Amino acid sequence: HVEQTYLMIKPDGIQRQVVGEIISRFEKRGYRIAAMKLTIATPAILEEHYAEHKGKPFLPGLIEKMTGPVLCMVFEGVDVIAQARKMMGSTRPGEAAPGTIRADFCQQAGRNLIHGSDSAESAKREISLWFKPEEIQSYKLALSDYIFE
Amino acid sequence: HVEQTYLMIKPDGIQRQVVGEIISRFEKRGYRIAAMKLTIATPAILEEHYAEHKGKPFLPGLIEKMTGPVLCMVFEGVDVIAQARKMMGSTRPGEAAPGTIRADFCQQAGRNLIHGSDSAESAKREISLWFKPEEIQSYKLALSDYIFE
Amino acid sequence: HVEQTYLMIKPDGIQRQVVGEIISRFEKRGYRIAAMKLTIATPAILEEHYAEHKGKPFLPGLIEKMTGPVLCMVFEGVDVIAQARKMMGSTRPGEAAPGTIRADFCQQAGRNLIHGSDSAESAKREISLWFKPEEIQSYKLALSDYIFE
Amino acid sequence: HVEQTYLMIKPDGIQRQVVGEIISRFEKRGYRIAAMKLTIATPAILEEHYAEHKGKPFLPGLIEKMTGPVLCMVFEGVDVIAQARKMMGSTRPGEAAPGTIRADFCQQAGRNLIHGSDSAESAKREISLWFKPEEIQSYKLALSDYIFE
Amino acid sequence: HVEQTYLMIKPDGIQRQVVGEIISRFEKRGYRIAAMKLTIATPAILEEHYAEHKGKPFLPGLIEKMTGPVLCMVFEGVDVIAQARKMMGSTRPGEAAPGTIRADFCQQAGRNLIHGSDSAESAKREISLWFKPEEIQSYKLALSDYIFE
Amino acid sequence: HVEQTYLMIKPDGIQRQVVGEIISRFEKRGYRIAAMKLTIATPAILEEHYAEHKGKPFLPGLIEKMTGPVLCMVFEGVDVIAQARKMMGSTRPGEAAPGTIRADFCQQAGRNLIHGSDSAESAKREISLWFKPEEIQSYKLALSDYIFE
Ligand SMILES: Nc1nc2c(ncn2[C@@H]2O[C@H](COP(=O)(O)O)[C@@H](O)[C@H]2O)c(=O)[nH]1
Ligand SMILES: Nc1nc2c(ncn2[C@@H]2O[C@H](COP(=O)(O)O)[C@@H](O)[C@H]2O)c(=O)[nH]1
Ligand SMILES: Nc1nc2c(ncn2[C@@H]2O[C@H](COP(=O)(O)O)[C@@H](O)[C@H]2O)c(=O)[nH]1
Ligand SMILES: Nc1nc2c(ncn2[C@@H]2O[C@H](COP(=O)(O)O)[C@@H](O)[C@H]2O)c(=O)[nH]1
Ligand SMILES: Nc1nc2c(ncn2[C@@H]2O[C@H](COP(=O)(O)O)[C@@H](O)[C@H]2O)c(=O)[nH]1
Ligand SMILES: Nc1nc2c(ncn2[C@@H]2O[C@H](COP(=O)(O)O)[C@@H](O)[C@H]2O)c(=O)[nH]1
Ligand SMILES: [Mg+2]
Ligand SMILES: [Mg+2]
Repeated sequence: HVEQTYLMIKPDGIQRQVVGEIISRFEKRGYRIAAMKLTIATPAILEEHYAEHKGKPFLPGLIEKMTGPVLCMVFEGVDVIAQARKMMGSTRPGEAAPGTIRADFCQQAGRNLIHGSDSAESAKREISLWFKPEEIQSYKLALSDYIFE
Repeated sequence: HVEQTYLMIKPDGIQRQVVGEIISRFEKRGYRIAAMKLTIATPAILEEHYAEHKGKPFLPGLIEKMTGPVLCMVFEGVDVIAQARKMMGSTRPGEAAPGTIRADFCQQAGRNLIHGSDSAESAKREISLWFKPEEIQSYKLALSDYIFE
Repeated sequence: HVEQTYLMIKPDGIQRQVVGEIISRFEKRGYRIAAMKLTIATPAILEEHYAEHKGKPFLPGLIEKMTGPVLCMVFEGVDVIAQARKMMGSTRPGEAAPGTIRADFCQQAGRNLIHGSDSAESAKREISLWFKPEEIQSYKLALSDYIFE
Repeated sequence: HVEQTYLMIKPDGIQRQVVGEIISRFEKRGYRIAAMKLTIATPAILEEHYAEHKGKPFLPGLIEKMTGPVLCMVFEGVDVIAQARKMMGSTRPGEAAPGTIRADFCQQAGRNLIHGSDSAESAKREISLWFKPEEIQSYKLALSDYIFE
Repeated sequence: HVEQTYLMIKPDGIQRQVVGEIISRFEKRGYRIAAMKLTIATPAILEEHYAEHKGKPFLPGLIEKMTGPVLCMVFEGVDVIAQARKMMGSTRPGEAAPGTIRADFCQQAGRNLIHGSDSAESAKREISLWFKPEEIQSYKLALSDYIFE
Repeated sequence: HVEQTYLMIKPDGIQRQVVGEIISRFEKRGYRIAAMKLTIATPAILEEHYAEHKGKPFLPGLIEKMTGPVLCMVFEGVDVIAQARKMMGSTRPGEAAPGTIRADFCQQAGRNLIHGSDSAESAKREISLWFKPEEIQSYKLALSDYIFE
């Protein structure tokens, strides 16, 4: 009854040195780290990640902002795809609810700290793009009996 | 002009070792600790606590999950019965607002960390069930002039 | 593309010793401290600060509550006037959204920790009232490239 | 291989509203809450608590400062009697090591936030003074396999 | 029985946006903010501040690093001159004790976040240099009875 | 003038869900994340990691405790090998200084949350064991001018 979502800390999260705070927010709910890797995003991989936006006039500047260190992550939990989006908040930080990552940390959409999958189909596509199968780890949280009903 | 409400940290709050964090959230608003007791909740007392659910099909499992260590608490403040419910958030953590206890810590309704009274009537009944009158402590917060208008 | 707002920690924020926590919430979004000054507010400056309420029955007691230590602040950021208001929350803490300053720290409107300008015109007026131009400091945040689009 | 120690938050800890923060420090090490009770300490019980200081010139003032709300606590862990003393720090906050409770929160010995048992013998005596045996709760922490070797 | 010390957040503390965290550490002990002002340090004022080091070969680069925004502060407390130095930790962060500001935040002496007076004579000299008399505020903390013995 | 050290969060750090808190402690000093990978440690790689203990009676049980999820990390900074060891604290949590990871989170050596390289030679060896060169990411922190001399 759990699912997995792809979450990626963008270069502003790395450079503002809030990686640990971001991870703690997801651990706090008992979400399980199933995969985690630091890499440097490149244009070719970002073009695939943002394939839906191919040709749009904002894409080159988006790719420029995203070319940098990122933390690739997979978290597992109940309804975690939708819940992670809720926790990140609106794309535009000024519209995001107090208590969300983007409202608490950010000002503008082009520097909004973190990416998360928007659907089950996107999560599968994004996890496959950024991770190899060996990098997804299967284990059980010891506090499961107190996290899940 | 203040009220008192009954708040109970459920066994998942004890076992996940977030008792202090929960207490701090209520202290942060200048709510006063009027009573506090660790006990182990048993089926007979839980039957009385959940008396409104007598006969319902979910009550046996509810009593099972709640059989365990709990922290019984009474907090005092302006409108604290309704306000503590707002702070806990929706019964379902997935529906609760970011910034609430259940949204920040939990995933499912059956493991949602904390109980709080839903009304003046329930608060009076619940305080009387879990505490003797001699366990309720009266004192004044030194910062009262800066908390209350 | 940034603006500046006037934020003032009221005597209750000073006395409850949460100045640092308040400042940290604005720093966390990459808002820039452009001015900061501890002073003891006088009725004379408070009458002008609250000029919009001249002749109202609540004004004498309001000035009385505010005659004490305050931290005058100017913060700079994108949309910071409206955003700081959002972060403070509703005037009445009980109506404010979880995750806002007033909801997280306070109980009643008369002791709601902080003031922030309510509009661009009010911000200009309030900054000029509490600060001389030579007290407003211009510098660039080193993380600007990761905060702004 | 575990021990139990008596820890008491003194009236300054209650009044400064740092109870949760104190509890969190002990929970953070995987120490188990075995008992917890808010009460108001009275001279007669404090006379027994401080029996070793019978007849000393400072005892009357010590009893006066301690007359007030307190949080009685029992924590269980490996070597927890000595370890809780290390965590509290020196009696004089000005001599206590950074990172200890008294160094982080306090200024003077007479307002040093917290009491903890100084030995196995004192722990047994103090637990018996402030708690009846039926108030001491036995349960196992779900994360025991990752806390204890 | 209290004294006052001059503490100054250096430009790295401003630019790393840890001002609020620094202030919170001193508020946590019940130290009173007696003065606070943001300014931009200039070579002429820094030459007076660092007058003891006139002519030394490191001074020009020190002044270069310190030319930037700073937060001037006066904190009041028992033994606060010595205690603030202890809380900052060793000049060289690698030698500073865990739990001190410099150990927790910094790497090298040339970027060690904060300055504090080394003596009563230095505190008077530094407070006079960076503050006007009007900027030092006299008021009493409401929690005094629980901070001071 | 910086170096790199190998830091590994052990299965207890994963299961107690304090990964974010651990990372934040190193980020707080301006240490740079150069590599990061979640994996499940195998006896084969653990035998090599712990090669210095081949033939000792504790090694089988050590490998057993460590066969589980781990977060492999490389952090970069001035003197970071020795400094990270200082931040971890003594092997035995009860001997570790307050404010260190082991003293703040742990009770016993066999469950002490984290591993760090003990020397420059061990760091080079351990980085090479757990990471391929292509996994080590080179980038500059935008705050470098405020972190380094
Ligand atoms: N599965 C499950 N559902 C619950 C539990 N507690 C409440 N619910 C359900 O959650 C819904 C939302 O709760 P409400 O927001 O109405 O208090 C209710 O209609 C109830 O059926 C629980 O412990 N487990
Ligand atoms: N349907 C359903 N409702 C529940 C369950 N547990 C609790 N509830 C509802 O949620 C309310 C809040 O639960 P409490 O926090 O008091 O345990 C209860 O008073 C009851 O109305 C459950 O297992 N199933
Ligand atoms: N009715 C009423 N409104 C107030 C009072 N204090 C503040 N307000 C309202 O809230 C706004 C915020 O002003 P602040 O007091 O936060 O600087 C005021 O401009 C006014 O509209 C009060 O005592 N009574
Ligand atoms: N003024 C004052 N001194 C105290 C208090 N408690 C302990 N002391 C003193 O502080 C010294 C240091 O305490 P120790 O570190 O020996 O436990 C003792 O010799 C004792 O005289 C207190 O509440 N007030
Ligand atoms: N001289 C002195 N010692 C004190 C005073 N209060 C406490 N102490 C000492 O400090 C120890 C720890 O104090 P507690 O935390 O138990 O109140 C006491 O057992 C006693 O030895 C005081 O007012 N004066
Ligand atoms: N005697 C003993 N020493 C150990 C044990 N585990 C770790 N150590 C020591 O502590 C060091 C840290 O290794 P770690 O286990 O933290 O990766 C080891 O290289 C070894 O010196 C153990 O089970 N027994
Ligand atoms: Mg306002
Ligand atoms: Mg090690």
